[PDB]
Amino acid sequence: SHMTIQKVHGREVLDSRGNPTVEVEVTTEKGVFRSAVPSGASTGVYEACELRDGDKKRYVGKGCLQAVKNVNEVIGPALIGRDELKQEELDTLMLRLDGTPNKGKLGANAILGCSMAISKAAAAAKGVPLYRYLASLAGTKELRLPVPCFNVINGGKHAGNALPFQEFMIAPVKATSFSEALRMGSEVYHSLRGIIKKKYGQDAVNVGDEGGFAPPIKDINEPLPILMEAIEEAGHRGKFAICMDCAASETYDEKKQQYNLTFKSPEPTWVTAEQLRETYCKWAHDYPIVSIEDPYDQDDFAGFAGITEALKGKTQIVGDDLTVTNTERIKMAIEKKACNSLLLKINQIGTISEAIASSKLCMENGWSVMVSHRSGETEDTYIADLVVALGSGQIKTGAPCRGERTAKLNQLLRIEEELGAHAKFGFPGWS
Amino acid sequence: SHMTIQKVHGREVLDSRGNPTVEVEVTTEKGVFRSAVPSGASTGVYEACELRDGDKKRYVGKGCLQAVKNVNEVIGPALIGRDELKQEELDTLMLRLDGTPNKGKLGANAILGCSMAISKAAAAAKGVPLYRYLASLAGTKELRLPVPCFNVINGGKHAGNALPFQEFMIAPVKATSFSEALRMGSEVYHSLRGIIKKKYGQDAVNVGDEGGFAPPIKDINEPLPILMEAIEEAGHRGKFAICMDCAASETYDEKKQQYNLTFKSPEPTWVTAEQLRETYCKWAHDYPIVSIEDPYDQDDFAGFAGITEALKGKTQIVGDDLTVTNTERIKMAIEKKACNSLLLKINQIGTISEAIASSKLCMENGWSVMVSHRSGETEDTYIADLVVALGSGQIKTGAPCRGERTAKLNQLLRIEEELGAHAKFGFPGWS
Ligand SMILES: [Zn+2]
Ligand SMILES: [Zn+2]
Ligand SMILES: [Zn+2]
Ligand SMILES: [Zn+2]
Repeated sequence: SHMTIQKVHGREVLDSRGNPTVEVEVTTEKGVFRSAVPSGASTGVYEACELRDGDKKRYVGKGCLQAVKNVNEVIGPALIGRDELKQEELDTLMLRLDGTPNKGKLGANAILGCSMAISKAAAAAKGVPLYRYLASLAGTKELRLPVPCFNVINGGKHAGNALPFQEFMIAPVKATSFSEALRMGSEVYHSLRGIIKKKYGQDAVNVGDEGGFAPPIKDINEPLPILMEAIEEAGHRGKFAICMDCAASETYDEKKQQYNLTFKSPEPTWVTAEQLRETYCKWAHDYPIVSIEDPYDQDDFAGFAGITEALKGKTQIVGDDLTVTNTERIKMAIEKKACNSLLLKINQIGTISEAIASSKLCMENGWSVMVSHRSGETEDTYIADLVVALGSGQIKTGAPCRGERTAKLNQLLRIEEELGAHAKFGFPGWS
Repeated sequence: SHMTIQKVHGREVLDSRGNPTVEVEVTTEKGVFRSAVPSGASTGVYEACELRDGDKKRYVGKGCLQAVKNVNEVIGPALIGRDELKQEELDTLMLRLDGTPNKGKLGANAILGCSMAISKAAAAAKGVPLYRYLASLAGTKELRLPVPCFNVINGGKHAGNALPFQEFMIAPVKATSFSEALRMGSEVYHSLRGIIKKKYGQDAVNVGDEGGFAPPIKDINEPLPILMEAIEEAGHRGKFAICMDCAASETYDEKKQQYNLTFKSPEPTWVTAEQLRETYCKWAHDYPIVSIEDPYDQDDFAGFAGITEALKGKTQIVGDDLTVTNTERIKMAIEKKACNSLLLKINQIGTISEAIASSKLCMENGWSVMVSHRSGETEDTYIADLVVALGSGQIKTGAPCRGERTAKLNQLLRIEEELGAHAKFGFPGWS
């Protein structure tokens, strides 16, 4: 009877780039449950509304005071006295309280932290860790520790360099435990620093938004041999796969219908999609490239489809800006066989219930699901419990560097330890 | 009666550079209390022992399995059934269990996380937040939110550049609240990115270990005008002071008795201490330089003393590698008037009780105390509660960038909010 939501409180906190974001605390008799909202830099146009203040006098327009106010004065008062166990009911209340398709009234950033923190309070009421609670909500038959995909050379909007494509990842697919995966990842990362420093010098080993090295590289092919060399030097030959996120929307010009591979440089380098596919097929034959995210513009369903079929069985194609963790956009991707993997970003959609529905839809149609961070992260570790709960076997959450990335990896170590040596690890299709 | 320590468990986790460190959980009836140990790169020779495995097959010798084992098999079993409220008694037990001056048997890294987590479990038993509990332990008369000293241009061992000196900091000394201080810090940080990128180009805006920019700067004077320009452009002229950490030990050659200002470069640049003092006095007259940490080698008590007196009243001189948070080394610094400020690093000494004794000794003799992170940090936020509890008014915990830095700043926002608008902010001598 006294087992309901007692208090809801939002505040403005800083993310890992130093920009304001929203954090929410749900207080019950079982404690104070705290969830912070991440923020993207390379954001799809179809993402749910991230609500900013636009006051040029605070954080040059990036304050989240309005979203915080919406938590404190609108959403909070509606949740007091409510049964936190009713995830779908409460998520649906919050959708209706908003009343708009994109969460543009209240903000996906106001709503999401409430959604998240409600589920923490509920897990606690059930007497189970978050990952167990969410796996019941998602109807997951089998927990697993995922293979981490470590963005170790950073480009695009996440890094100070000419490099046009955003993410060059290494994934220890042949590890047999999360423990071993994390150590192998870290070990290759440390070898990679020496390789980059020798090749490009001292000034090349500083880090991007996601903890990856940001070398002075322009050419999109150039990182790949450096990744293989790092893998080998660490003692891990044969044990790794490569994952790519091109984030190609960031380079696309809609009026020219072409991709600028030097958009962060003075002169432009225009490239057709048919010249992009030549490059991708060449990646996939040359390297253990098991995943390619956003190989095309977020509305190029045809390019997406073409490359999903030409690489079927070798290389999964991941919708991120394409799908934006949204069942409507997913349904279009399914219909056109545009891709075969979902990048799941809770803040692309804005409720836990919706993000879970997105995962179930995609896995029912045979896709994989890679739970993801945003490039602007916090100390929050929700996505660690979330990927385990969904049983998907794939997470990208950064290089093994920078606390807003390592916090997630460490939370995965804790979950691992709780589940014991019988706990499943990895993505079966890559193992 | 059932109010004792129930379980103690250590594990290996990753720090913000991706290196292993120790984390400890103390379980009581009131919950699971978790504390992780930080790690330095520019470590004084007088620091308590950080115990590593030296197995070149795991993390090229950097594993903390032995320290974790010492927690799990030696320290843990001794704490079960003990009253967590007895901080000094338990800290002293752990010192005796070690039995060596430097904590070289068990490891300062094994001991410290136990110390920390015991105090969290105790705060919980007392029914008060950590900062309140620690302020009672320290006998603090007045809580305060500190002015943060944001290391925004990174050099030395924390960055990929020629820059020999380690830390160039900005401190919003004229803010009237922690909220405003953090926002001003972030705002100047964002202006600074544009200034560096325009001057040095795109490749210059990637970040060092502590979230500061790592531009291609060699000259130790060159960051200072760039800091002033950033302060001004953000709208904050007159509101900031500069804090320096030279970490000069890292450049010192004992055999030559000189400082190499190009030790990360092919050719050496040898400089006398009398040429270093010329530079410091010039800094202090030219800029609002309110703090200079480790201006000399960790054993140059004479250089330290000379510059403490020549800059008395303008610029505090901070012992870090000099003092290593150790009452023995502090007593020598007091005797020679070597410095007038302590950089307090809990893991330089290895118990909470000792770190507190160090703070009280220094403040009783009239010094300031700047609570500090290490360059290898975690998601742990202990030092946020610690600086508030000690009432010292000064913290350095990184640029407002990278989650292992922003986690501390955000925890300071939470404490601020708990204490209300009557809560004291800042270092009175700088306000
Ligand atoms: Zn993106
Ligand atoms: Zn993406
Ligand atoms: Zn140091
Ligand atoms: Zn220092």
